[PDB]
Amino acid sequence: MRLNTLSPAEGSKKAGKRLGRGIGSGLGKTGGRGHKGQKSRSGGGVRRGFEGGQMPLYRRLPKFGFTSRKAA
RNA sequence: GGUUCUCCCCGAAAGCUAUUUAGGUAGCGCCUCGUGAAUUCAUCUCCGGGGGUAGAGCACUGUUUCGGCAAGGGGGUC
Ligand SMILES: [Mg+2]
Ligand SMILES: [Mg+2]
Ligand SMILES: [Mg+2]
Ligand SMILES: [Mg+2]
Ligand SMILES: [Mg+2]
Ligand SMILES: [Mg+2]
Repeated sequence: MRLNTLSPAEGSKKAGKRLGRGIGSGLGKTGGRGHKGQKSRSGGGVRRGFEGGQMPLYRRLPKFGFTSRKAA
């Protein structure tokens, strides 16, 4: 038991993805984003619930019920 | 437009549906990793099924040529 002898348990520390650092890594160039499109752009991607322009599920279905206040 | 070290295993898609949508995006289809579950799945042989395509045919719906039998029209007589 010395400060240069302690070791973490196996599996506790995983490394972490580093994108854009060469071919050998497997995440070089595009960095896992594919080619072009909105999802490849910095800060790109659509908001939660967006399904294209199709009326989303949470707006296609009717609202129902009321909150009690006595239940609280 | 560009995205910087190495080796090992697996390995796509360019389709459908929707979209002020059409070089974008979403669910599903196809890839990967993990966990469960049954001869679960595939090939062949035998058995049980439903077809209406190829081909053919001309009863039907249409189309077509020749012959026979011929109403019945057209034209004169009146
Ligand atoms: Mg790759
Ligand atoms: Mg590019
Ligand atoms: Mg493209
Ligand atoms: Mg993309
Ligand atoms: Mg392979
Ligand atoms: Mg035929």
